[PDB]
Amino acid sequence: GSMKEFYLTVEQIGDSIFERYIDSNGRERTREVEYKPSLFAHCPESQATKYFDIYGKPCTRKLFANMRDASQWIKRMEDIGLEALGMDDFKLAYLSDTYNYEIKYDHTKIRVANFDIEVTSPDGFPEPSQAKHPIDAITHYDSIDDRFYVFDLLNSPYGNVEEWSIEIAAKLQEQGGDEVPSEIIDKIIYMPFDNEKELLMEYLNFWQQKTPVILTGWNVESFAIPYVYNRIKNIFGESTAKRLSPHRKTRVKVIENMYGSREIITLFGISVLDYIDLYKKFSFTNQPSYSLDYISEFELNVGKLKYDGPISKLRESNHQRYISYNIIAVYRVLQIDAKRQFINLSLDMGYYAKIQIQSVFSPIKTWDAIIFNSLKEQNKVIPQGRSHPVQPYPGAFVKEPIPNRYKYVMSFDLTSLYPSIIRQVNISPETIAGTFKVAPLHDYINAVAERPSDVYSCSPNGMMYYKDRDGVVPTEITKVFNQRKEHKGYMLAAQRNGEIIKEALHNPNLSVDEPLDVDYRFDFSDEIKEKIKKLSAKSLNEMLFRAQRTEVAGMTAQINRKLLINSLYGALGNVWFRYYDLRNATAITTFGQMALQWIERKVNEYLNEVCGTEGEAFVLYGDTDSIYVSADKIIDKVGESKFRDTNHWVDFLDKFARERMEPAIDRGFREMCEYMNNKQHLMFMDREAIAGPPLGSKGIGGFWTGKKRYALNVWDMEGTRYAEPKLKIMGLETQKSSTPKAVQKALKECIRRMLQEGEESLQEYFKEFEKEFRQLNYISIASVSSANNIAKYDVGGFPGPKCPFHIRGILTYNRAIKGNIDAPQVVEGEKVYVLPLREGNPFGDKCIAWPSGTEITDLIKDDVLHWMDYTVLLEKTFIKPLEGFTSAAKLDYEKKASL
Amino acid sequence: MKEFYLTVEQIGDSIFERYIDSNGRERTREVEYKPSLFAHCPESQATKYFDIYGKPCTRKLFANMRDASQWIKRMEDIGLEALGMDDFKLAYLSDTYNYEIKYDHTKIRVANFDIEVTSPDGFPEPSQAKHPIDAITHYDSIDDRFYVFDLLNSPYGNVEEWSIEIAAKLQEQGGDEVPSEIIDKIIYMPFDNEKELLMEYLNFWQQKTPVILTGWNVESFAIPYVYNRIKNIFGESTAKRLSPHRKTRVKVIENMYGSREIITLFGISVLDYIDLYKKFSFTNQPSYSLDYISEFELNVGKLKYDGPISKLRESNHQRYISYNIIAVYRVLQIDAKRQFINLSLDMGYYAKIQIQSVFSPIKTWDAIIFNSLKEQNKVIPQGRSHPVQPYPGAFVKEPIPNRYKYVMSFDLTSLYPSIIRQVNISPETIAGTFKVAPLHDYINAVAERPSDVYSCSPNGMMYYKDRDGVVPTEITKVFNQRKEHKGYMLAAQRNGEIIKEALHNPNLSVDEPLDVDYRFDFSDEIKEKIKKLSAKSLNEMLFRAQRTEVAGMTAQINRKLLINSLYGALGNVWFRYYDLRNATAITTFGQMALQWIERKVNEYLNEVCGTEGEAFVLYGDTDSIYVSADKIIDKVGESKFRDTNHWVDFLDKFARERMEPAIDRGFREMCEYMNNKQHLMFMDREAIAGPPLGSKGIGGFWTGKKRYALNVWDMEGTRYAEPKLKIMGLETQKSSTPKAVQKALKECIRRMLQEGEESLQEYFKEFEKEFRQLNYISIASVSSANNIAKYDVGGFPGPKCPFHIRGILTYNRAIKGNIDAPQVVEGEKVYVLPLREGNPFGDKCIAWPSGTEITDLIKDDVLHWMDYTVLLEKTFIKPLEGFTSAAKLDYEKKASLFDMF
DNA sequence: CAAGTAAGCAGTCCGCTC
DNA sequence: GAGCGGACTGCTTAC
DNA sequence: TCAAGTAAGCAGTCCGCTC
DNA sequence: GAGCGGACTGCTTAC
Ligand SMILES: O=c1ccn([C@H]2C[C@H](O)[C@@H](COP(=O)(O)NP(=O)(O)OP(=O)(O)O)O2)c(=O)[nH]1
Ligand SMILES: Nc1nc2c(ncn2[C@@H]2O[C@H](COP(=O)(O)O)[C@@H](O)[C@H]2O)c(=O)[nH]1
Ligand SMILES: Nc1nc2c(ncn2[C@@H]2O[C@H](COP(=O)(O)O)[C@@H](O)[C@H]2O)c(=O)[nH]1
Ligand SMILES: [Ca+2]
Ligand SMILES: [Ca+2]
Ligand SMILES: [Mg+2]
Repeated sequence: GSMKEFYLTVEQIGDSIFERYIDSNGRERTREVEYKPSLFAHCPESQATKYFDIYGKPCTRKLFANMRDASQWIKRMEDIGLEALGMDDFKLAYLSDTYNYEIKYDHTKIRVANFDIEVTSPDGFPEPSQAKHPIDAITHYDSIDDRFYVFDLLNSPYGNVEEWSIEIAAKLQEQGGDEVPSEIIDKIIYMPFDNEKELLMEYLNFWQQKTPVILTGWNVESFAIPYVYNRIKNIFGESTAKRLSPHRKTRVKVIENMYGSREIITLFGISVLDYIDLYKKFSFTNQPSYSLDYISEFELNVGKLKYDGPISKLRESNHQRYISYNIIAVYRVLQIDAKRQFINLSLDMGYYAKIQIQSVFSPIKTWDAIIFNSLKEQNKVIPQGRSHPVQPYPGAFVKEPIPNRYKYVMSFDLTSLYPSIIRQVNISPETIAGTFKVAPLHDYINAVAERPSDVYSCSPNGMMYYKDRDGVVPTEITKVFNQRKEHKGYMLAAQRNGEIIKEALHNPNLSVDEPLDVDYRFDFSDEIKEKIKKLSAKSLNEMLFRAQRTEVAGMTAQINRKLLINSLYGALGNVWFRYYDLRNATAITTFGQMALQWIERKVNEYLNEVCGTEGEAFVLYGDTDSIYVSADKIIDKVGESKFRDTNHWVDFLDKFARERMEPAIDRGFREMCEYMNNKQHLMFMDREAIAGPPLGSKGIGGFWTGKKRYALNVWDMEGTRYAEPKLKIMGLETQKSSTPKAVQKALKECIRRMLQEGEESLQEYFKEFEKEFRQLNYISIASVSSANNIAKYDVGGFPGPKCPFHIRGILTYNRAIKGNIDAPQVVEGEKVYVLPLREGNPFGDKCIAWPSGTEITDLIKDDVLHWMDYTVLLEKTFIKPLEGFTSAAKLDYEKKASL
Repeated sequence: MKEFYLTVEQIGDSIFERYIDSNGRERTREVEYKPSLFAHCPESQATKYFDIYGKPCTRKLFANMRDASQWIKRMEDIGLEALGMDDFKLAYLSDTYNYEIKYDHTKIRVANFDIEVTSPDGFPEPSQAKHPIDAITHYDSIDDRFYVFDLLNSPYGNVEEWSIEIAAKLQEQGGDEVPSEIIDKIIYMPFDNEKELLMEYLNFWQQKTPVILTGWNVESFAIPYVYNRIKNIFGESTAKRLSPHRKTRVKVIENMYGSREIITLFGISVLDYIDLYKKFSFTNQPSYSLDYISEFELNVGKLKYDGPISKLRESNHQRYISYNIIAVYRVLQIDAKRQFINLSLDMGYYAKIQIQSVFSPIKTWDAIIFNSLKEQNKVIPQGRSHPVQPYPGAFVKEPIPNRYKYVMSFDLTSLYPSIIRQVNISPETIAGTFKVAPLHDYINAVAERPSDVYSCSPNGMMYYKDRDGVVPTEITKVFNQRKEHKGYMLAAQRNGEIIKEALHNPNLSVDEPLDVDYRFDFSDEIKEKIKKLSAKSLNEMLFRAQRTEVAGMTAQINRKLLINSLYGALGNVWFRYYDLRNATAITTFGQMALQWIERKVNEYLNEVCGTEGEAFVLYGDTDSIYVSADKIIDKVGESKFRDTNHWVDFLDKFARERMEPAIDRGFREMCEYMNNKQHLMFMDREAIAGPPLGSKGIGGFWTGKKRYALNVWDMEGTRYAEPKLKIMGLETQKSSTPKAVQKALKECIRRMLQEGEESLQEYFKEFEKEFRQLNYISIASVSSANNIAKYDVGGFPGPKCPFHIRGILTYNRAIKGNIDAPQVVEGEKVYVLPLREGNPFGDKCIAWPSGTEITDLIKDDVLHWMDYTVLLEKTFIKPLEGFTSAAKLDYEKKASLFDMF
């Protein structure tokens, strides 16, 4: 045929590679291949051939008859103390050999399955490890069929019920409907069942015919998959359960972390990407709850499906709603992926690197595969992975700021610093050239230490690198970095475009039209800008949605390519990385420290010079690769009173940054490259934030409380001129998932008023929030914490020594729900709401905690509401942080007592 | 006399010390000890103080100890080394006791107590102490009395008083059989209520406050249970009266699998005898129950009783209390034998540490070295951080599995301490590095000479010869002190046979014991004056003779443990003097030395026997070579010998006169090659092994590394009346192997080595026939039980569940809902039995706590559904197949008609 | 489960000042 | 006795 | 298993492979 | 289904 072939899944099972793939005729195929791998040994110079290790030292290829021999050869070589070289993960070698080209994949041919089960349980949480309760609903969406297959148990030990009606389902809540979105109604294939055996046999047969390649859902890896597997195992036997693998192989793998161990089913020939796990790695959020209800609301702004009574009883109560719920749960994940596009990101990284798609969770595995593939094309031979001891190594510099208001601020930030350092210095395992005598870092920062080398590219940690060779790490990181730049470009264009539409919405023309057909990844032409100011509110609001969805797509693509390249840096400091080397890891961080503090000096020198001052500190702060510059003296040299409005002084500072500061900064960094004799100048420092108060207001513009704790009123970020000023808040309690939701909102308004409006406005809102606090929903004002090691501090159900406050809260909960089976149980390693309790409370302790994202069981709710300590809660979560902000910013959130 | 500390603690800025004063009276003092640490100087300010690298240091006296510790952090942040003893109570001890401490154990209050706690609802967790203490027995070393506290009334029993006369009687005369030697040492005290009992004991504790506190599980059970039980009634401050500094604290003991809690009683030294036993016994026991260790050590039986322990006090309060008393006595009997308390006192006072710190070689050795360096106005380096990582260890030759008829073994003397001294290894004696040939090239002496200037190890490390290392120096002094104190012990032995040959017909007179030193051979003056003494005054002179002997032994055992301890510390990141390159210099030097002298011995024997490239060295491990003597015996004829002693004499003569000089020459060449500071690779002949002359015995066999058996006639010049089996590694040696299978396999080996294949085949039949009639405990396997919970999946085995843990889960299901049923303890050991298919327990094995009978609830069913066939095959036949395969014989003449069925 | 370090605040324990 | 600060754990950010 | 070290054996589980 | 051996965990030696 005329289609390029690409793998779907791959496994090693003994001496066979089992591959699912799409063939030249674009059909799904499977094949068992007795892969003949090759490894490599350091040979003498005379025996030379086309194969050299990364240091250029020659190797002979050793072809093996099968894979189990190769692995044995490695163990034997490890006894002799001789290095066994090459790709020891044979299915990477196979993927590499079979697909010796850039893979173009067609996602319309990749079966992506999306499923959720319901298990009615009278006696608490149905543990998937023993699946002792009937499965009474499955919904399974298939991306090739674009259908929702619904499987519905009518008869179970916990009730006989009637068929679900798609007719009822479609309707609105009011006329007994379930509000199943109408755009999936014609995509639902319903199948009822008299017994569970029939339901399960039907789903397995169905699974044989529509075998997922990508399997996803919410908590599918930890609940649904193990629960279905063991439910089928317990009824029919193990052999029948293993039909969930198209190669009939499963492992009951033990996943370990620092607080215990859990069980997961590996289905060989399937790629499980649990969406909860994609969300945690790729979303760059930290959420107080990871329930689908909660993530659905945050991402889609779509509310919970309400239901009366406990989940354990919904089926008897309203099976019609039970089944609709199951169906929408599946849809929710598809909605979330449409927005975030984590499946597309996964496929993209998994095919770029030639790895199993689930290996996108592991940057070590992704990069091992990329660097392997890269070295193999040059007939070069990767090192044996070695054992190394974990030990600390130093990281970034963070300047101690003077706690203060800062009125006018411009920030600058190095482009992809650590990847840029890797490229600039030529930092690679095989580019190490030697070392030099290390002066103190201060001496390099101030340029009074002797030039390290006239021959080699240097870091100030004393490492020297060849300028005449290209390192594999520089080469391969450059490629991913360029992708990241391309996608960031699209993101910022989408961002700029959004503000134009936002601006056009202020004066919406009352007309009837349609959205304009544009690509949001590129700055609107003057022409399109003209046609936008003649649109209706309806048409503009649809275009704003399309822009923001384009920005989110850019954000996912760019920030996760940045994670991958930053994770190659990190991989250098991870003992399990093939190319682990603390000299190279600390070459990067130590260079970074010099670069930041070097450019701090250079910017101070330059601004003293423009402002006719001496030894003034203009750089008030920086962290890792950022500087924050006080612009007060720049504004004052013009005279604040000559500016027409805010956008006038913003324009001026924008021009000053670009035309005066950027050239000075590049001069500074070119001199630093020369001092270190680096391969390429790549220390590029873009203007980010222009921040200050609205002109003529008593806003303070910004404050720092200390390291990693500040707020700026931002008018322009990285060339995006905002319709309305945006708060950039880093580190403060507004940004922390542990801070109660209502208090996040309260503190942010406190900050907005401080920066924008000033002390009197702040003092006005403080009084306001104090008044409405005790009438706020109890969940909205509860603290959140992760609960680790509940058992370490559980001493016959009471706090042991050094018991953390949130753990105390959980022990208090556990005591109060003892011998109530249907009470919701706190899960080790998950998150809890926390409330303090007034002295004299019935729970016998000073706080209580319950599972985050839930109402507290009705058994105890009323007593909790009655004994909530509102005074301590307000003091701890609101007033204490606010006192931190206001002491920093040198104003008051209240006037003290006056008779 | 001279003043010695009892206990010491840092509480903030106050050292609290209990001590004996010059009058011999127990005292306390709080002290605001002003510590001193040290910093690096430029030459200008140099004074008497130098760090171990020589470089000069300023003393920095602090007002309190907390600013010294803060200064440390200040200095750390700065990246400046802060020299000297960070453990301030050691510096104090050093300052306060600047002389060899002479201690008097009759002035040290050693208490050991045991409590009983009647409980219906299973094990009474000490962390909650939710049941009445209904018995305590508390022996005091100074009073020589057992104080019995006996609760007469409780929620579980209103019972009568305990009769010391019914106690004394024999178990036939309705008695408890309480030893007669203690009956007149018991101070009984019944109580009508527990608060009364508890208050008195707390007040009795207040007079007679333990310095050394011991017992069996006192640390993990008895102490916390007494503490918390008193807290929970009388409140915290009252419970803190168990510290004589009213300062107590709850400690978090963390291991690889979870954590427990103990009560640190500040101002008491707790040496739980279970923990002393584990550390100092160098056994591995299938159980560490008092009852099991008592049986093993003393041969004293099992304190017996009917029904559960929860219903003993009610059923037979009279036996209950006797049990409680005899429990405490058992531990005294055990310490009478092993003397671990006295050894502990000796080492602590030697090192000038808390006595409880003898548990730690790192602490003990840090203190010893600090005190010596202080004396030379030198300054210990700061504790530094090092990444936990492996380093290479001993060499072990791969043996050819075979019978080996005639074997002679040679062992290097204290190898690792000797390499440290030989190569002068210390952090401050590191001088540089060299190009490293493969180890084989150093073994074969074809590698080029590392250095002409520095003492070398072949891991590439080079050391100054022109100075003595801190570590070498210190080890040499403890070596020298061992010799010192064994001399003293033997001189006091020889002096004690004099006095006991002057007691023959003692001059009936009125004299007084001579004021003599017993650590030296009596001058002929004293020998004369000793005969003209009375019986009284001789017998006192012999009591002092023998206490000089016991003290000499205690001290030299002490020194030996320290010598063998030190290498361990050197390999541990938390050791001040830890260096990785130093660790692997020690061990790689050891590898060379063994394989060097293997080459040398092979070369010499080939020359002596007129052969070439014959392998004489069949095996070696770390510090040992085993030499095949067959060809040596064949020079003279096997037939030419009169008896076994003749050829043993012959090999003893040949080793000492021929092989040892050849070995000394070998090791001398090696010393020059590595340019070492002194030659200390000394290799004594150890075993001579073979069959009885004219027998069909095979003499010995190897199955592999760390698995062999020798019939030994002579060890280090001691000629045995009867041959002794030296068995290493084999299942006879392993605590996991059933007691009865240990004995059977040993008799199998004995017959193989001494008698031959047919004798083996005769015994095999006999043990097979008797196996099914043996007691179930005697044929049960033993295993430690770690991570039970990990593999427990709703009461059933999880993935990769180990066999013994499957056994524990079977037991748990079987005793579920029986609260009075004995529970398996996480980290403790279990008996394991396989079960025949279709058994009611629902699995293929069961496990229960070791050193116990399995609970009567299930005992009958286990006995019925025991799989004897699987048991015999796994524990006995499979290992025997290993031995006989290696030795190239068979435990059966042929396969049975049944096996060919 | 899945690359890295720097560093903030909440809370416990405990000894010190007040 | 109350309040504080240092040494610590636990959690959660910023980069 | 609070409290020195590494080398290396066997029992048993999982699993592929061969009979 | 049983047996073997390799890759692993668990345990217990030797020194
Ligand atoms: O998760 C992270 C974030 C940052 N870092 C390090 C390396 C990286 O270069 C730097 C991040 O600084 P920024 O957050 O400003 N991002 P970066 O400079 O990489 O890229 P850019 O500024 O172009 O977005 O800190 C990590 O190692 N891991
Ligand atoms: N060049 C190279 N080939 C490797 C390495 N590890 C495994 N191989 C395998 O060795 C073979 C190389 O043969 P070639 O591609 O030159 O015909 C392929 O099967 C490839 O997967 C490695 O590190 N370098
Ligand atoms: N010599 C020495 N004394 C130390 C060291 N660490 C702490 N010290 C203490 O410093 C003081 C020195 O007093 P000196 O021995 O000079 O009379 C003593 O109290 C001693 O305990 C050390 O490393 N060397
Ligand atoms: Ca940056
Ligand atoms: Ca047959
Ligand atoms: Mg027989």
